[PDB]
Amino acid sequence: WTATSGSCKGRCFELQEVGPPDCRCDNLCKSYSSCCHDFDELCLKTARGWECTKDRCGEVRNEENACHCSEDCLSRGDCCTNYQVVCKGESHWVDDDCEEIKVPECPAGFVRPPLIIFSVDGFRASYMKKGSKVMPNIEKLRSCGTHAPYMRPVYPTKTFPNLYTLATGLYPESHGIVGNSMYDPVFDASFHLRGREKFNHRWWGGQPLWITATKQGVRAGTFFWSVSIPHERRILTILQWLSLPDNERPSVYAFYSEQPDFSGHKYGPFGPEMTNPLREIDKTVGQLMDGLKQLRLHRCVNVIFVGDHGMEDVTCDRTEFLSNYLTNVDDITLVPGTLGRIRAKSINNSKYDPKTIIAALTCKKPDQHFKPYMKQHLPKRLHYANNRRIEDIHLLVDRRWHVARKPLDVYKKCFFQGDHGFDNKVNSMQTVFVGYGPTFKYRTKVPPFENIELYNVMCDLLGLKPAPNNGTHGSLNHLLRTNTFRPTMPDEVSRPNYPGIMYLQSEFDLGCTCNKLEELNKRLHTKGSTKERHLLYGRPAVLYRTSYDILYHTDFESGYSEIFLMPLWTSYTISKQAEVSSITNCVRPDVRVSPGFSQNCLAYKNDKQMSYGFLFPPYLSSSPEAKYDAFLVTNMVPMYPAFKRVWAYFQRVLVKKYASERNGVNVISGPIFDYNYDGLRDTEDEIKQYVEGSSIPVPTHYYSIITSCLDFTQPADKCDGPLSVSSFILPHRPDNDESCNSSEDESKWVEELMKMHTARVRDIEHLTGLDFYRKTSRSYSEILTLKTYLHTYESE
Ligand SMILES: *[C@@H]1O[C@H](CO)[C@@H](O[C@@H]2O[C@H](CO)[C@@H](O[C@@H]3O[C@H](CO[C@H]4O[C@H](CO)[C@@H](O)[C@H](O[C@H]5O[C@H](CO)[C@@H](O)[C@H](O)[C@@H]5O[C@H]5O[C@H](CO)[C@@H](O)[C@H](O)[C@@H]5O)[C@@H]4O)[C@@H](O)[C@H](O[C@H]4O[C@H](CO)[C@@H](O)[C@H](O)[C@@H]4O[C@H]4O[C@H](CO)[C@@H](O)[C@H](O)[C@@H]4O)[C@@H]3O)[C@H](O)[C@H]2NC(C)=O)[C@H](O)[C@H]1NC(C)=O
Ligand SMILES: Cc1cc(COc2n[nH]c3c2CCN(C(=O)c2ccc4[nH]nnc4c2)CC3)c(C(C)(C)C)cc1Cl
Ligand SMILES: [Ca+2]
Ligand SMILES: [Ca+2]
Ligand SMILES: [Cl-]
Ligand SMILES: [K+]
Ligand code: NA
Ligand SMILES: [Zn+2]
Repeated sequence: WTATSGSCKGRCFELQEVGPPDCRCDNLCKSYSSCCHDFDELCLKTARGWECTKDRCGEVRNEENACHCSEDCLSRGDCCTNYQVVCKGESHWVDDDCEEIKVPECPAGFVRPPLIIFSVDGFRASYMKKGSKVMPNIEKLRSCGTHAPYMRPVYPTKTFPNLYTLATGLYPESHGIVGNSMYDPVFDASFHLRGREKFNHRWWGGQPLWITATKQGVRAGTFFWSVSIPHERRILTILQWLSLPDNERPSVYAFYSEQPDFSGHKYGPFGPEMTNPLREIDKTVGQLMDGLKQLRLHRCVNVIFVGDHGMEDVTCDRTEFLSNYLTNVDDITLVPGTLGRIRAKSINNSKYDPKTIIAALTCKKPDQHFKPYMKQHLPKRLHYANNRRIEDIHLLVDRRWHVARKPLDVYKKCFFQGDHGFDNKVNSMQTVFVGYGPTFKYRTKVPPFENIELYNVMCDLLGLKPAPNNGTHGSLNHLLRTNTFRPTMPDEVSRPNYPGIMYLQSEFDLGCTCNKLEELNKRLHTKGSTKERHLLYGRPAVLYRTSYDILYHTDFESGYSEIFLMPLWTSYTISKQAEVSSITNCVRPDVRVSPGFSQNCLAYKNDKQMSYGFLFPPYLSSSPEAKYDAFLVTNMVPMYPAFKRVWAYFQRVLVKKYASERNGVNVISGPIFDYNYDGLRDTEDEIKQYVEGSSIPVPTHYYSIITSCLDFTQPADKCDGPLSVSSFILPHRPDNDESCNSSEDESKWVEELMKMHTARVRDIEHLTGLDFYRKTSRSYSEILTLKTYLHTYESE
C-alpha cells in the first residue's frame, strides 16, 4: 500500500528513506510507487533546461528552475554545471591541461577523497579508440588517469550480473544474480527484468559496496537510478549531495547510464546511430567534471569510469531453434538468447532425461552455433555452476548468435541488431576501465583485468575492509598511487616429508608386468641436485592439512600425496634445446613410497573404462637413465582413454612447441578434484569415483601452469625480470563429445579445446589448495597480478 498526503518540500532526494506514514522523496520512491504527490513538481524540475546562458547570470533565484545561475547557487550547491564557465569566465574542465594530482586537494571537513562510480551500460572496450574524436571528456580521463585497454566482465555478460559483481567482488554463482532472468527452485520464485519479484532482497547475495560502507561508518549515495530521471538530474543530485555538511555527505556515489547499451541493441555496436549516444555520454561526463570543478572537488574526488559489458552484432536471422533438434521440445523450459539454460517444463514428467537432451543437442549440424554442457563441464574459468539458480543444462552460444526454443518465440515477442551475454573472453564483450583522481596513478596504462577485482580496490579507496570476495586483494595495487593493500603470503599448513629409500622392490605387488660415476649422480638427483632447474619458483605451499612427500628426480620434482595416491603437483623445465623422444606398460615401484600409499596396475587392468597417464611426460626425458623415473608408479595418474588423446598431444607436441616459442618453459601439472563444482579443492570424502576396486580417486580435471620469461630473449631457467604465464584446467571426460572434430587427428582439435579451458593460476589455487610462486625475485603484488592473468587467445 501507498500513503501520499505529505510533501517533498526541502526533502528531494533525501538520503535516509522514511517509513509509513510519511510518503517518500528518495530516488527509489518511484520504483515502489510511494512518492509524495509533489515529487515530480519539486524533485524533477526541468524549467529552463540544464545550462546557464549569459542572460541568466546573476538572476534572482527562481526556485522553479531545474538549476540556478544566481549568485547564491554555489553555496546552495545547485548551480547548473556550466555556471562558472558562462558567468564567471572559467574554462570547461576538458579544456584545462592535465596536471598530476599528487595528493587530494579537498575542502576543509573532507575526511577522505570521495569516490564516484560512473557506470556505462554496454560500453564496449573498443569505443575508447573508435569513438575518441567525439568523447573529449572521457578521453581526458583516460589519458590523464589510469586506464586498462579493456576490463573483462563476468559470465554471463549481462547487466545485472555484471553490475552486481562490480558492487560485491563476487562471481554470479556466489552473489546469486546468475542471469537477467532466473528461477529459484527453493523459493519457487522467478526473477524478471520486468516486475516486482526482483525487488525482493533474497535474490541479492553477498555484501554490496554501499552496505560494506554503511557498516563501517562510511555513508553512500544511491546506486540504482530510476530510468525516467534524466541524466542531467542524476548528475545535479550527486553534486547537491557533495555540497552536504560533513556528517551527512556521502563518501561513495554511483551514476548509471543506460547508454550506449540502449542504442547498441537497436543499431548494433558500431551502427552509425551510435555516435550520438557516445557524444551524449561524454557531455554528461563533462557536466560532472565542470560541476566538480565548481565545487573545488575536481582534484579531490576519485572517479571510476566503468562498463558492465560490451556489445556484439546479433540479428533475428542468426537464431538457432531447439525445435530443429528436440522432438520433445514442449517438455522443456528454455531461458533463451545469447546463452541457454534448460530444465524440465514439469518436475512431474518422469520421461524427462537430461542425457537424452544433451545427446540430441551435440554436434548435430556441422555449423551448429551453440554447444550443450552439463554445468559442471563448463570451462572452470566461467565459475558458472555452484548455484541452484543455474540449470544443470547449459548452452554456450557462439558470438553473433541466439538460441530460442521455437521460431514463434522470435517473431511473436528484425528488431534488434546488437546483444551481449556471451562467454566473457569474447572480444566484443570486453568493457572499459578508467580511474582518475588523487589515489589513482597519473598517465598510466595497466594490463587488462577482471571486474571481480574492483570491489577490493573501491574498498581501498574508501578505507574499508572488504567482505569476503573473489578478487585477489593486492593484484590491482599497480593501479594505485597510495592506499595499496599489502598482504602476506598464506602460511603453509602441511610440511612435506622427504623420504629416502625405504622399500624393497619385492614388497610391492603392482601387477604391472615390469658404475660409481653415474651412481653418486643418480643419488644426488634423488636428493635434489637439479631441483633449482625444475622448481624455478619455489615449491608450491600446501594450504590444508595432509600427508605428502617431496620426490626428486633428474628431470622433475613432485609433491606426492599419500592420501590421494598421486602427485598434487609435478614441476619440470623444458629448455628451448630439449629433445622429444619416442616411447611401454612398465610401471615401476618407487622405493621411497610404501606399497600401501601407491597405485597399482591391476586396478587399471580391471577397470575397463579407466586407463592411466603420466604427469611428467616420458617423451621429454633427458637421458635413457632419467626415462626410468618417468615410469615410476608415483608419476602415474588415472586417465580415460578419450582424455589420453588430449594429454598425449599436449605432452608430446605442445610442450616442446611452447618451449620453442617462449625460449624454454617451466610446467607444473597435476590433478584437480571438484565433484561438487564449487571451484574449491575437494576433501577426500567428496570424491564420487575411484578406479575400480581401489582407493585411487579419479580427478575431475587436469591442470598445467606454463611459465617463462616475459623477456623471451632470456631462457625460462635464467630470467632476471617479470614472468609470463598461461594455464589450463582440462576437464577429465570419458569422451570427446565436446570436440565435434575429435574423430580427426589431434592437431585439428586439441589445441582448440585447451584454449576454451584456459585458466588463471588463481583458479588452480582455489581448486587445489596450493599456493604457487612462493620464491621469485618479484614483488608479491606483481605475483598476485601474474596469478590473476588469463591467456584468452582472442586477437588484440
Ligand atoms: C568466491 O568468494 C565467496 C566469498 O568468500 C566464496 O563463497 C563462500 O564460500 C564458502 C564455502 O563454499 C561459504 O562458507 C559457508 O558458509 C555457510 C554460511 O553461509 C551463510 O552465511 C554467509 C555469511 O553472511 C552468507 O554470505 C551466505 O550466503 C550464501 O547463501 C545465500 C542464500 O542461501 C545466498 O543469498 C548468497 O548468495 C550465498 O550463496 C552462495 O554460497 C552458498 C553457500 O553458502 C551456495 O549454496 C550458493 O549456491 C551460492 O554459491 C549464507 O547465507 C556455512 O554454513 C558453511 O559451512 C558448512 O560446511 C562446513 C565445513 O567447513 C561445516 O563446518 C559447517 O558446519 C557447514 O556444514 C553443515 O552444513 C552442510 C550443508 O548444509 C551439511 O551438509 C553438513 O553436514 C553440516 O551440517 C560454510 O562456512 C560461504 O557461504 C560462501 N559465501 C558466499 C557469499 O558465497 C567462494 O567460495 C569464492 N569462490 C571461489 C571459486 O573461490
Ligand atoms: C554502479 C552501479 C550501478 C547500479 C545501478 O544500476 C541501475 N540503475 N538503474 C538501472 C540499473 C541497471 C540496468 N537496468 C536494467 O533493467 C537493464 C539495463 C540494460 C540492459 N541490457 N540488457 N538488459 C538490461 C537491463 C535498470 C536501470 C548497480 C545495481 C547492482 C544497484 C543495479 C550497481 C552498481 Cl556497482
Ligand atoms: Ca548492461
Ligand atoms: Ca569442490
Ligand atoms: Cl539470462
Ligand atoms: K583399464
Ligand atoms: Na567428438
Ligand atoms: Zn543490454
